[PDB]
Amino acid sequence: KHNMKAFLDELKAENIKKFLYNFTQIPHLAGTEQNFQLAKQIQSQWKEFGLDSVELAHYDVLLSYPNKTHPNYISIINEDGNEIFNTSLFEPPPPGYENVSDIVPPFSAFSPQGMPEGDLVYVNYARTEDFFKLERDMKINCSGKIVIARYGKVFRGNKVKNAQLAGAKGVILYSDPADYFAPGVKSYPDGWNLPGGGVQRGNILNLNGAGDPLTPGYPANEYAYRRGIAEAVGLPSIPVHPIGYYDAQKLLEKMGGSAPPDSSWRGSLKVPYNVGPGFTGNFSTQKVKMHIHSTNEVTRIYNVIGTLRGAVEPDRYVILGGHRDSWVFGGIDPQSGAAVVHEIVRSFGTLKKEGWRPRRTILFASWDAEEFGLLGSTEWAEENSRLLQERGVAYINADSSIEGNYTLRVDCTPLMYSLVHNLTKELKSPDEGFEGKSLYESWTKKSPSPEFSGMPRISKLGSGNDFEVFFQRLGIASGRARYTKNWETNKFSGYPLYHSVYETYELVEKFYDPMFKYHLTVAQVRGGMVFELANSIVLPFDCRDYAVVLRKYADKIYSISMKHPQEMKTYSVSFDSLFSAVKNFTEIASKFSERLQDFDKSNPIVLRMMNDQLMFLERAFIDPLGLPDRPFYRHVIYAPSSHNKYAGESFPGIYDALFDIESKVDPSKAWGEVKRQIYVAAFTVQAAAETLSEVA
Amino acid sequence: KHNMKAFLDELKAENIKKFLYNFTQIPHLAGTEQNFQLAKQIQSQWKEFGLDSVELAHYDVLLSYPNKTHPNYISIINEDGNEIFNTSLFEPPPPGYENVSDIVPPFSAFSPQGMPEGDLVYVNYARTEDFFKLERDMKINCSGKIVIARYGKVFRGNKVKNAQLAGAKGVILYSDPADYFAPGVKSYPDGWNLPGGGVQRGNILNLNGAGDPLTPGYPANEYAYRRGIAEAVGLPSIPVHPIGYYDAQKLLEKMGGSAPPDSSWRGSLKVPYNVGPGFTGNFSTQKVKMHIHSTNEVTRIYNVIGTLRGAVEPDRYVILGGHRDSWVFGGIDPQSGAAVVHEIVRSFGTLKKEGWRPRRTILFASWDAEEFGLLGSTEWAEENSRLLQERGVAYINADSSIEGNYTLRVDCTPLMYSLVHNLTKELKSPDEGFEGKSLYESWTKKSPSPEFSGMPRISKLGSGNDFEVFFQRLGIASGRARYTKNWETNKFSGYPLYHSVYETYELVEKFYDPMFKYHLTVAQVRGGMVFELANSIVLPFDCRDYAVVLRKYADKIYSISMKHPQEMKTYSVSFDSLFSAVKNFTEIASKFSERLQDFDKSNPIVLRMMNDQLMFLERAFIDPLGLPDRPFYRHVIYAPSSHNKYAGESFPGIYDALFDIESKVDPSKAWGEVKRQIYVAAFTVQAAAETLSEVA
Ligand SMILES: *[C@@H]1O[C@H](CO)[C@@H](O[C@@H]2O[C@H](CO)[C@@H](O[C@@H]3O[C@H](CO[C@H]4O[C@H](CO)[C@@H](O)[C@H](O)[C@@H]4O)[C@@H](O)[C@H](O[C@H]4O[C@H](CO)[C@@H](O)[C@H](O)[C@@H]4O)[C@@H]3O)[C@H](O)[C@H]2NC(C)=O)[C@H](O)[C@H]1NC(C)=O
Ligand SMILES: *[C@@H]1O[C@H](CO)[C@@H](O[C@@H]2O[C@H](CO)[C@@H](O[C@@H]3O[C@H](CO[C@H]4O[C@H](CO)[C@@H](O)[C@H](O)[C@@H]4O)[C@@H](O)[C@H](O[C@H]4O[C@H](CO)[C@@H](O)[C@H](O)[C@@H]4O)[C@@H]3O)[C@H](O)[C@H]2NC(C)=O)[C@H](O)[C@H]1NC(C)=O
Ligand SMILES: *[C@@H]1O[C@H](CO)[C@@H](O[C@@H]2O[C@H](CO)[C@@H](O[C@@H]3O[C@H](CO)[C@@H](O)[C@H](O)[C@@H]3O)[C@H](O)[C@H]2NC(C)=O)[C@H](O)[C@H]1NC(C)=O
Ligand SMILES: *[C@@H]1O[C@H](CO)[C@@H](O[C@@H]2O[C@H](CO)[C@@H](O[C@@H]3O[C@H](CO)[C@@H](O)[C@H](O)[C@@H]3O)[C@H](O)[C@H]2NC(C)=O)[C@H](O)[C@H]1NC(C)=O
Ligand SMILES: *[C@@H]1O[C@H](CO[C@@H]2O[C@@H](C)[C@@H](O)[C@@H](O)[C@@H]2O)[C@@H](O[C@@H]2O[C@H](CO)[C@@H](O)[C@H](O)[C@H]2NC(C)=O)[C@H](O)[C@H]1NC(C)=O
Ligand SMILES: *[C@@H]1O[C@H](CO[C@@H]2O[C@@H](C)[C@@H](O)[C@@H](O)[C@@H]2O)[C@@H](O[C@@H]2O[C@H](CO)[C@@H](O)[C@H](O)[C@H]2NC(C)=O)[C@H](O)[C@H]1NC(C)=O
Ligand SMILES: *[C@@H]1O[C@H](CO)[C@@H](O[C@@H]2O[C@H](CO)[C@@H](O)[C@H](O)[C@H]2NC(C)=O)[C@H](O)[C@H]1NC(C)=O
Ligand SMILES: *[C@@H]1O[C@H](CO)[C@@H](O[C@@H]2O[C@H](CO)[C@@H](O)[C@H](O)[C@H]2NC(C)=O)[C@H](O)[C@H]1NC(C)=O
Ligand SMILES: *[C@@H]1O[C@H](CO)[C@@H](O)[C@H](O)[C@H]1NC(C)=O
Ligand SMILES: *[C@@H]1O[C@H](CO)[C@@H](O)[C@H](O)[C@H]1NC(C)=O
Ligand SMILES: *[C@@H]1O[C@H](CO)[C@@H](O)[C@H](O)[C@H]1NC(C)=O
Ligand SMILES: *[C@@H]1O[C@H](CO)[C@@H](O)[C@H](O)[C@H]1NC(C)=O
Ligand SMILES: *[C@@H]1O[C@H](CO)[C@@H](O)[C@H](O)[C@H]1NC(C)=O
Ligand SMILES: *[C@@H]1O[C@H](CO)[C@@H](O)[C@H](O)[C@H]1NC(C)=O
Ligand SMILES: [Ca+2]
Ligand SMILES: [Ca+2]
Ligand SMILES: [Cl-]
Ligand SMILES: [Cl-]
Ligand SMILES: [Zn+2]
Ligand SMILES: [Zn+2]
Ligand SMILES: [Zn+2]
Ligand SMILES: [Zn+2]
Repeated sequence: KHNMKAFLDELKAENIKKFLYNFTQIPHLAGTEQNFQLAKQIQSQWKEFGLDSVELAHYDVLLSYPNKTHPNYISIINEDGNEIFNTSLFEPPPPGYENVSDIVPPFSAFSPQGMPEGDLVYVNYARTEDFFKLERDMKINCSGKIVIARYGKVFRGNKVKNAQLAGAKGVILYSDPADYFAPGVKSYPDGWNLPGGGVQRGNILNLNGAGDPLTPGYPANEYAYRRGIAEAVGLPSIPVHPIGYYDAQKLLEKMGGSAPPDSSWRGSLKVPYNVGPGFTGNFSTQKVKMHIHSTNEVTRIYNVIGTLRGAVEPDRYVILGGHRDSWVFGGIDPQSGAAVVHEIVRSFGTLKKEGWRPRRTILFASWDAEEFGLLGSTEWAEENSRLLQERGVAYINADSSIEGNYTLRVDCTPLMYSLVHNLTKELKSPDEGFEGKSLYESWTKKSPSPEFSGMPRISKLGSGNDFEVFFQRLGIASGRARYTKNWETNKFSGYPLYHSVYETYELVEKFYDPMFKYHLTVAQVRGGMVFELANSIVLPFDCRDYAVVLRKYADKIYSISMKHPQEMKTYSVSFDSLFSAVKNFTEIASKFSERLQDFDKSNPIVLRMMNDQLMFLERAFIDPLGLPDRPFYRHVIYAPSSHNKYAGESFPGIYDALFDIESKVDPSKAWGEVKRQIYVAAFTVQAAAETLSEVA
Repeated sequence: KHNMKAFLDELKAENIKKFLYNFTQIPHLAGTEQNFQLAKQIQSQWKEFGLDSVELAHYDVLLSYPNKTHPNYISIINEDGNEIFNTSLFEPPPPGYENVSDIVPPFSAFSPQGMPEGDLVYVNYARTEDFFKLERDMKINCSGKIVIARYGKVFRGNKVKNAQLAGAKGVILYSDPADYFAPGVKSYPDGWNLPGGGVQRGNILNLNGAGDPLTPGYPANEYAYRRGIAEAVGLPSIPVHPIGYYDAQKLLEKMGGSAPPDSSWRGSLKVPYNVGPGFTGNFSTQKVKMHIHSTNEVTRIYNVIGTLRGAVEPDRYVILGGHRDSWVFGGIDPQSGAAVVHEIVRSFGTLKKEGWRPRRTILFASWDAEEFGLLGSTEWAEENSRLLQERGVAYINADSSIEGNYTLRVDCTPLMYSLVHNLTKELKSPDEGFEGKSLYESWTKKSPSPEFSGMPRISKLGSGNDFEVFFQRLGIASGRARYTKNWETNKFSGYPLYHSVYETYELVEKFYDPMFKYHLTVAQVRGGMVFELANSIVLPFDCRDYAVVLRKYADKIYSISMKHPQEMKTYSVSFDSLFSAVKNFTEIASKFSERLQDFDKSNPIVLRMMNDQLMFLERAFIDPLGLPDRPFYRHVIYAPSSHNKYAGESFPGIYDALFDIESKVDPSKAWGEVKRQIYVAAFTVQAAAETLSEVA
């Protein structure tokens, strides 16, 4: 039989391993020849594997690269102008790769050029609350200072925005061992820890969903009219550069001024973690000088788009997408994901060669330039937005398959919760001690839901990956799954070798998943989801799961507002409309679910009508006007946090209107905007509910 | 049989007449008790007629009314402050209505309050080009002057915007006999001409599609958070008041200053039509004083929404909508339309009682507050936008059935051209001399297409009626039809008694359509369109008709740009991408049409897929970012003219970027914006084309 079991059984750990090796021998930086060659290889193989069509979709987007003959570095300079200490020009390459060409040195993509010189201020993680502590409690002014911040906790782009708004004239990002060196584990190549010379690459844009900085709203095609650089979206205004902890220790060790305000500001290096500004007495006339010469250049990128046409509903699309471009070798990010997508395509193709087709069309994507701001996925979605919003059933992301080896991680829309629970009950656990038990059982034991006994944790989608356009701009049901580390010891900074040269095939094969069993499990989850979405007669979405979370989110936002009882009285701030909308949603969803299981099974129009109601439910949460000053974040329930792009925020319009409201000079205006956002949210919830009512 | 002929044959002239009489005995001003009572009557009758459900949908919107105890008027004052001439407080009521209560006196809805006093400047029709002539050629400065403008040629709201931007401190609008007195015809009640005491009411907003000024984007429901009056959309900043030509003659007769620049500035009164400013020597110390005391007030309005549920595709909506509110009796506007809708509902209901149902759901609407800015239709569409954009097949408007008695007028989307041609070939002409001939034949003879022999004129949709939200915001295929006057003698100002107290049942029955045969013909056109849209197995849209007009519009916009050949060279302004998109659209549409007639007839999914492609084609022309500074005009092909809301403009983004471009101080910036709009238009055309490609 051609059923899900046939699909899942065809997936092989050994194939995933072979593909990962194949994808990680040379760098595949976006916009480079080697990443174009890999695109062409993937296109050719997907055709061989049996897809109906496989095309490249190219765009010309703004990218950023160091200058090969004018390297980026940071100095400590003395009062004479002599550079007495210089940061490294490159990470020491790992064993057997010391002759590999075209390893991009560490840099912060999209940094402007400059050679600012000044006194350091240490700003912890450069979070909003870190800057509050500096400016409001400690009275330290970052204006005209070079800030040094440790990576971790939030997306690095947010750190840069925060530093820029504090008046910094440059930013130095570094990896502290407190956040990137797990105790008792050896540095690469002898274990999975970050060495002192290791450096995390990564873009520092604040795009808010825009895609290519020069073409917001429209694809960067061959006739596109581009913004000038001065009107581009999301570019930082001050130079930024990342360093390792050997070099950071040399910058931090001389710091003077105020002591750290408490132990949450101290990392693990043998330095005091003084805030500054500037150095202690003997070194007070020394300064820090950045030298950044990177350039921004419009560069061609290539997405591979494979189609497996549906037998019954070819105008309904289920999308499995993940990126191909990497900072260097991409051993985990993204090729551990891409290898999984490759094996999923191979398996689906094996069924297709035997005469099977899915009910709905499946689209497979290998995205480019994800590392430079989700550019390839977003430009393609901009080009195809009309097709996607009328025909898009679901988007399953497929970046890194592993960030640890402890248990499963799933982030998705509530519409997929039931699907994920049911699928994981039918999959085998790969975990030690759970032989013969389901993945649902091991996952639930290791990552219990904070709210329901006997259920696993599923998180909100944040951002920082290629699902963003699909979910928060277009309102297509989206999800992601991978293996992760223990949620208890999880400090929200990722794996130590993230975006480092040390992220290699050997890292994965030696230290993460030698048998490729966690990769296989992730392939079964991502592939099983795509299979069920593309083949189930009734779309596998449960609207009642949205009703439950909406009440939880309404309770949460009300509880934030209720810290200001006087103001709620003065300005007559009521959440009654939102709770009423949520109650209505709950009632209407329950009645829709009854019809979905009571409806005449033999009637395909009632079926297609009900499937369209399910499909367009996520879509109903889109507000075409967007969120305030973030026109491409249109989902009213979920947006990336304004303080941390990686984190999802619920009722973001209301949350941002309430945030730090006690510091606003015009409380009448501020609370008026809270009330406006309550109205928008209540209306949107009710409108969404009404899409599930009887249609006439 | 229950076919279209059964539906059309059930329609009766005598019923339309009875309904028109019933709807026009008392005023039905939006927000008044009498218009609520008529809503309830219509609801009750639509239920009796056989609709499945009939509900009122209410909203609380900003309306505007005169002050009953502090009347609006204009004076000529002398240097002592004595008011030596006053304009009328009311129109002399027509015979037999001199005791009717609650006739709203003439006023300009949404005028602010004020008592400005100054010198008059006569500005012709207050069009953009009239103000160019004054300011650029004649060097007359309107700053701080009261402007007097004749009604006609463009929407009065545009006149007010133009006067405000010229620095006027008030506007007086009047009806010149040149524009509202047809030679050889008697004044009401002895014919259909405007008497000297007659006055045209009407709003002077510039909403650009926003709906209720206080709640742009969201319905004005019971928990709506409203803008303050200072941030409301579209309100005029200077007082405005309308007068008749007896009173205008008294204001114009003393005008001095410059002579009119040519005969196109002279109306038909026995005055010189001097531009001013101010009066001739003997009267130079006299001034004009306005006294406006109208108030803006949030007021409840009521739409009636009737549903006839579809038998096969109940989740597909065909909407027949027209307004109910009137300025006074509404003898033509809107009740000649509403009477037709009422008879259409009755006919459909007669078929329903015999066991028939349409294939798709039909929605019938009686909109409120159309006269105050399309408020009722727009708030309802805002509430139901998610349902409408996923399920809306088409919108047929049904305001005034007659503006003359010469021939048919149709304005619609190109998608409906074929439908209209085919339907009118099957309907009888009601015209004298065409007994036994088709309506298509009489219409084609009297109103020939300017472009194709043997075809009739069909215009672009402009705005100024309730289709605006459906078409230019939401992208639902829309159309309108009525009887009109001769296109040759048509001076684009409407019928003389427009928005006057004299617009009565007797006007219609005595002078326009004594046998109600033109009303019956319009009922057959509007109803026949709704019938075909709601019942045809394949939606009756021909995408190839869009391809033809797109080429015509591309040719037109290119020819505007080519008046500036040097600048096109300097700034490398190419229309190649737009022409390429149009060519592609043409090719893809032709191939889609072949599939639509070659497709497996027995396959309902291929049918529903192809019907969805047809339905969503209009939708594909929507840009979610809107047009520049007009976020609710989202259709890229068609928007209301920035100079005249009544007129449709093609490729409006490009047109407005080119308009008066030679006067822009930064030509590089101006031509850059032309190129940006070309890119947007070419992309949108191509994207629309791609929705008609094979889906996978
Ligand atoms: C969750 O779902 C429920 C439905 O179960 C919605 O309930 C509606 O709530 C609104 C707001 O409370 C109600 O609004 C009231 O409508 C009254 C008239 O209702 C009749 O007529 C209308 C059409 O005109 C019909 O739709 C309806 O079925 C009734 O037959 C008005 O008279 C009320 O206004 C008066 O009171 C208010 C408040 O004191 C004053 O401000 C006004 O000035 C005026 O005096 C009021 O507008 C509506 O009737 C309810 N519909 C029902 C029960 O079907 C919830 O709104 C929904 N939640 C959300 C967030 O949408
Ligand atoms: C109307 O419909 C036609 C299709 O019939 C569209 O034609 C496309 O037009 C674009 C723009 O001219 C073509 O773009 C070119 O693509 C080349 C590569 O194409 C191959 O590979 C791609 C995927 O990467 C496939 O999609 C394609 O089938 C081909 O196999 C590029 O190499 C070209 O770039 C080079 O030349 C340009 C111009 O000199 C330079 O600026 C570049 O730097 C570079 O040197 C170019 O990008 C595209 O191939 C055409 N598709 C076809 C024929 O299928 C029209 O675009 C469409 N009109 C509109 C308005 O959309
Ligand atoms: C995940 O798995 C659960 C458990 O199997 C699925 O829920 C079950 O769905 C079936 C099929 O719709 C339900 O069966 C129905 O039972 C009613 C009587 O109660 C009957 O009238 C119908 O004809 C039908 O047989 C079953 O009740 C339901 N079980 C539950 C909720 O416990 C669930 O749908 C799956 N989720 C997906 C596919 O997303
Ligand atoms: C308006 O009326 C015209 C004329 O009747 C309609 O066009 C006609 O549509 C029919 C039905 O699709 C076409 O018939 C087809 O002919 C081809 C062979 O040429 C055959 O393969 C198909 O099976 C089918 O019989 C007919 O050609 C076509 N005539 C034309 C274009 O002259 C038109 O569709 C109507 N418009 C609407 C409903 O909007
Ligand atoms: C720190 O580096 C500076 C600059 O050196 C250049 O850039 C480096 C990153 C690397 O590419 C070097 O090979 C380049 O010379 C050194 O300062 C320079 O020293 C040279 C030789 O003494 C002198 O002629 C230059 O003028 C200096 N340039 C500047 C800008 O000061 C410096 O010696 C290095 N410091 C240490 C401690 O190694
Ligand atoms: C023009 O009207 C003014 C104002 O009259 C008032 O408003 C009118 C529209 C109407 O409602 C009148 O009944 C009101 O009295 C006249 O000027 C007033 O004249 C009265 C009586 O002589 C005097 O006491 C008031 O102070 C005047 N008010 C003002 C504002 O000047 C004026 O006489 C009328 N002119 C003509 C030619 O009829
Ligand atoms: C990755 O795998 C691909 C596919 O097997 C290899 O590319 C093939 O290489 C052979 C031998 O050079 C050629 O004859 C084929 O044409 C290639 N097939 C393609 C591109 O589809 C590639 O060499 C492998 N890369 C590494 C680093 O092992
Ligand atoms: C317009 O027609 C309606 C419907 O026939 C009339 O309203 C009815 O009036 C009778 C007699 O007063 C009542 O018994 C009915 O209840 C009414 N029916 C309704 C409201 O559905 C109304 O009188 C007519 N108006 C005019 C001006 O003739
Ligand atoms: C890179 O730096 C070199 C030499 O220091 C300079 O000549 C060149 O212009 C720079 N390249 C770019 C792309 O800016
Ligand atoms: C920070 O520093 C600059 C002066 O260099 C000043 O303009 C700014 O206002 C200071 N801010 C505070 C809060 O002291
Ligand atoms: C892989 O799993 C083992 C078993 O607990 C663990 O000791 C090892 O550290 C894990 N690897 C990573 C990279 O976490
Ligand atoms: C209308 O005018 C009267 C008397 O001239 C005044 O008392 C009243 O306030 C005004 N009404 C409104 C609604 O402004
Ligand atoms: C028109 O009048 C005012 C002075 O009352 C002046 O400010 C304005 O610039 C004048 N405009 C022109 C074009 O003369
Ligand atoms: C109605 O038609 C007749 C016939 O041409 C014409 O004389 C009369 O003026 C028409 N009525 C109107 C209002 O145009
Ligand atoms: Ca773009
Ligand atoms: Ca509104
Ligand atoms: Cl992922
Ligand atoms: Cl109309
Ligand atoms: Zn990645
Ligand atoms: Zn990454
Ligand atoms: Zn009207
Ligand atoms: Zn009107």
